Amino acid sequence: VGFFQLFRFSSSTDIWLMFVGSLCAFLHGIAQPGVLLIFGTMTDVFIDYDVELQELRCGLLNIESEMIKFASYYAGIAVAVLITGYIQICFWVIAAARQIQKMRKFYFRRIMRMEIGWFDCNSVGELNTRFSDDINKINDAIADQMALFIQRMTSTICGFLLGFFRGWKLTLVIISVSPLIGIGAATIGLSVSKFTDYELKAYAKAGVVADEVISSMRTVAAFGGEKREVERYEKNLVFAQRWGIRKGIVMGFFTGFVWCLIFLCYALAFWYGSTEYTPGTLVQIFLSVIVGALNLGNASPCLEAFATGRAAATSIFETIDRKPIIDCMSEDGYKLDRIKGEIEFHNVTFHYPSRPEVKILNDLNMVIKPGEMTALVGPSGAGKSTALQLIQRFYDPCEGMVTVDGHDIRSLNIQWLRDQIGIVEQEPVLFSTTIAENIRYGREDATMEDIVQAAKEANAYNFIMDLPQQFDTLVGEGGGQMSGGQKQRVAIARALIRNPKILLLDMATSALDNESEAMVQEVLSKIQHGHTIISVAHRLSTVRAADTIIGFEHGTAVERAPVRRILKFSAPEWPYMLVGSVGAAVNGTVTPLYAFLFSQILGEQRSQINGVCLLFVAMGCVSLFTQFLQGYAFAKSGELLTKRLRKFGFRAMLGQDIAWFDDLRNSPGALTTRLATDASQVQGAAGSQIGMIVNSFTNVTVAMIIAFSFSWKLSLVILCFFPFLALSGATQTRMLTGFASRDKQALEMVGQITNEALSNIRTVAGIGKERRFIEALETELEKPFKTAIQKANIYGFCFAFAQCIMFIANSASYRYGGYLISNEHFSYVFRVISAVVLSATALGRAFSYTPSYAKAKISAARFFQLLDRQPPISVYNTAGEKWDNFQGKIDFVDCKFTYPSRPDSQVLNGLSVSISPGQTLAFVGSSGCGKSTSIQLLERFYDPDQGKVMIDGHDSKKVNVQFLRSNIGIVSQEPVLFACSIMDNIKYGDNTKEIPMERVIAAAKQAQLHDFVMSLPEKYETNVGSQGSQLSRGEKQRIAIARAIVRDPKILLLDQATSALDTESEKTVQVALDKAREGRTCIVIAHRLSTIQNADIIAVMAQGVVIEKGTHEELMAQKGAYYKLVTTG
Ligand SMILES: Nc1ncnc2c1ncn2[C@@H]1O[C@H](COP(=O)(O)OP(=O)(O)OP(=O)(O)O)[C@@H](O)[C@H]1O
Ligand SMILES: Nc1ncnc2c1ncn2[C@@H]1O[C@H](COP(=O)(O)OP(=O)(O)OP(=O)(O)O)[C@@H](O)[C@H]1O
Ligand SMILES: [Mg+2]
Ligand SMILES: [Mg+2]
Repeated sequence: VGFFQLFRFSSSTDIWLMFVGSLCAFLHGIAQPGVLLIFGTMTDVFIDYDVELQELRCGLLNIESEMIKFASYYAGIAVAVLITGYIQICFWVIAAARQIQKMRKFYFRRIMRMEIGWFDCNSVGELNTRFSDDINKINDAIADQMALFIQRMTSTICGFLLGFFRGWKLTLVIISVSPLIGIGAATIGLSVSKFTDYELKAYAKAGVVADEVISSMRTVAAFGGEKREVERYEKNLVFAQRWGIRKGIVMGFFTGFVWCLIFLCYALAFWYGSTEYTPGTLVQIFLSVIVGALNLGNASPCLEAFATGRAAATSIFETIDRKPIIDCMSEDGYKLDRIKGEIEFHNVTFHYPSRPEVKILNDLNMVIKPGEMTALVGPSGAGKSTALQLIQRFYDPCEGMVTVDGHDIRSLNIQWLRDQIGIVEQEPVLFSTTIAENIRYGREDATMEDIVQAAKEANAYNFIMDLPQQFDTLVGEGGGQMSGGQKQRVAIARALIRNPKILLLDMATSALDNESEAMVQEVLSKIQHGHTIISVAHRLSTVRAADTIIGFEHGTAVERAPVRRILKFSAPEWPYMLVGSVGAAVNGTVTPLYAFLFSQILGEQRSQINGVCLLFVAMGCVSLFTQFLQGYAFAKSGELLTKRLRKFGFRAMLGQDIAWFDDLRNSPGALTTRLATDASQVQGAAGSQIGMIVNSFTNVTVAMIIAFSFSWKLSLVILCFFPFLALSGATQTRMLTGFASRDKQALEMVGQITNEALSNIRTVAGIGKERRFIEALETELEKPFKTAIQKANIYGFCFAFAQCIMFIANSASYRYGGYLISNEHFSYVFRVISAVVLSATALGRAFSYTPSYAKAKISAARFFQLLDRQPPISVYNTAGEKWDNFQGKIDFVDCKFTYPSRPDSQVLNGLSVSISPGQTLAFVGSSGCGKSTSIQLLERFYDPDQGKVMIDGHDSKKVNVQFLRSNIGIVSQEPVLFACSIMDNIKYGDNTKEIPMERVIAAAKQAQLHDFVMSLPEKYETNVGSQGSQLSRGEKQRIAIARAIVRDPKILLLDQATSALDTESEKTVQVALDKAREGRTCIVIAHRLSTIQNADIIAVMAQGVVIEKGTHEELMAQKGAYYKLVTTG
């Protein structure tokens, strides 16, 4: 993008701030040539004073009056430089902050406004990484590097034109060589922009990997994939590291080339242009050479910033200006009144944008009557959810048209249309907030009476009146801190609160027991009179009350100490730090050495020109290598340090226990932005900042050494001032840390909000609350704005104070030197001491690196607190009992457990069941009785408070976690997947070693998956999408079963393994699962009692304790709770 398109979000006030700050930066830049002029005048008057002393009109001119005059001039320029520096830094920072805030708001608005298929083709980790890092880089490009670049540019141009205005026919060569510098700068800018593009692509890939791995923590722990994920992260880390070192190399070459050219150019100029000049003119010429070279060399980080900003803004602008095909927030359309509910299909044909080669809907024709219940039935993959989504205008038909009461869906207002549809998805998804808030997302004006009535109708009221925080308990993120049936009932309430006209049910009772199913069916039967209900069913029991049934057959419808820690951590990069330190030490020493040698050389017949030219060429020659060395070494050290930080952080994050991830302050959004941003913040201080610091320190040290080498009374007076500089630096660091302390909480919260919004676009679109999430993001973003406007003042004032106290020190030195001259050859001593102290004037800019220092401090502190934690269940711990012959005998003895997130609610009350090896147990009961909790305890995701579980006579709390986990096969209530092929998803079962193709094929065959995957254009290579969301839920359950089976585990865990695949007209998957459970210990929990018919032992669990136990015949004969559960349906 164009460099001046980065300001496309500016308003009039922003333009005013930029103009005023730029004027102040121009004055600050021209401050230094005034210093050159006064030094030249002082030299002239010094020689004019000592000529008459050499002699002995004359006697009329003294020294003290002019010395006080010079001191007053240095006081005036110091006041001016303080004012101008403060204004420039402050104003540029405000302008940048306002622009960045506006662009972030616009980016999120445009992303939310997009259509569903675009989200199918784009990963949420990509967008999160962009929103976190690329806009930050854009901000870094235009914040204050812009002002510093302007100041250095005006200082260099004025140092050049000093020779033109004062002096003549000596600056003929800078005009000759400037275009070469221009082309060099342009080419290096293009190169580093390309390298930046590659670097951000690599970091975006790494961000996607981290997001998926962190959001799939239970699965990645169950199947032991930590090593695979750390390697997967490290690959992208290595790629980005290579691009970063290339950037450092090219930049270091640019800086060294600039220095060497400049010095070589002026050496040749002094060689030939000599063929009149007072010594003061020579003095100011030599020092103008240095000011030009130094500021030109120091401008390079600004060029880095601008090119990185353009490269980063490319993709952000491309996303921001895209026009979506289907706009959920557009006004255009029609809003009819008095809808009846008749919806028809007309020869509809559809293919997903992700798989365009598959015809999923093929010439469909169905009619849905008003005020009736119509049930859709068919096998898995028959395109029922596709029609369900096409009704909502999630997509558009390729051919054909679906009408609502005789009107094309495309011709109606999308907001009004979607505000009349009540949807329950196959897997209800809740947002991390209270229960009443989650239910109220259906209708914002819903009162507490409305919420409680919706909960009562949804058969959810009792289980939330049995909670400690009734209606105010946090459901957790994604509703994870909830049971499946409870989550489903909350979703039913959220759907029914709106009182919709088109009520839509996608397996509305999948995770419900028969009693709650009966209650919900009674409510639906009461409601059925008015609204038109469309529900997909797999069982005839719910079909009993449906008026018409439509069958789907493959797309056709037929009716009926952080600093010390960092220093120790960065030990491996010691040689690069050593070489960079040596190079920057030489670079610091060369300047005062030049001042001394030049001042010596001046005080013109023989060999003086040869000496001058030889010195110039030697300095250019040395400076090229040393500047290159400094830049390259420090860039390499920073890159390696950040790579190691990211790798170790991801490893430590993966090594934590499941209760740590259940913390409400440990969300994947927060952890992802933490991992993405802490390393970058540390980089911003561990890069070339250290090289600049050591360069400046070596400069000041050498300058003071050779100042004290001549007269100690003036050098002491000069050294008297530096405590003020140290105090200013410390104060800035203190306030910066104070602000960053809460800046990081604000950043984590905005990251959590944006990830929760992006990851569940389908749910947010279904309920239609697009505005609420954008408003919440803006509200959470408004918090750091005040902090930013407050830190701008601190930064500007500290920078200005340092630069001002330097000139104060110079004026005081002039006054005291005048006193020493008048009171007590001292003119020569003062000349050389002033020369070196002026050559040592620009080293005090140690406040450019300070604003990043506090960020690095806080980030490193938090990183080490995360790194040094000891989990209660350490999966990286190699200590624990192991026995060679495993048998899979499991028994609970008086197991009790309470969730750490809900300490006032005990879930398990003395669980005690036993299983002999080779037997299966069926856990039956109501929803939320702790059935999945026992499985979590078995998988050592948690540990019982009192009581214990024994595996083959070994207490579970002393057996190795990896060893135990290798012997278990688990399927979850809501299985999850990774965004890769079906093949790799199956291969994930055994992560220790590769498994042959034959085993995968066999597992797929026994999982009833081979035919469907054979039907795909890519057989076993098709991408499944993020979380495996680009498949119907039946095939997700089937791939989960295949992945569990492929391990051949001694313990097999089945949690509602037939929830989605429920077509019971054929006895095939039942035989498949029976053969799977053959010959091994299995625990199978299922709310449908026909599939657990043949279990050896059936345990009925109520309120965390087992109340019945036996086989099917004894439990049936006892007429207990099992008889009522069976006979109720
Ligand atoms: N986003 C997507 N990208 C590609 N293919 C998809 C996507 N969503 C669904 N499909 C495919 O569409 C077909 C039917 O999906 P759909 O979810 O409508 O089936 P279904 O009859 O509702 O199944 P189930 O009974 O398992 O819920 C399947 O082949 C599935 O893989
Ligand atoms: N991570 C969690 N943190 C806190 N409470 C939880 C958590 N997971 C579940 N619960 C609660 O513990 C109780 C039992 O949960 P569990 O998931 O074990 O039930 P379940 O018997 O398997 O139910 P269902 O048949 O609905 O799946 C419920 O009240 C549920 O809301
Ligand atoms: Mg479905
Ligand atoms: Mg469960």
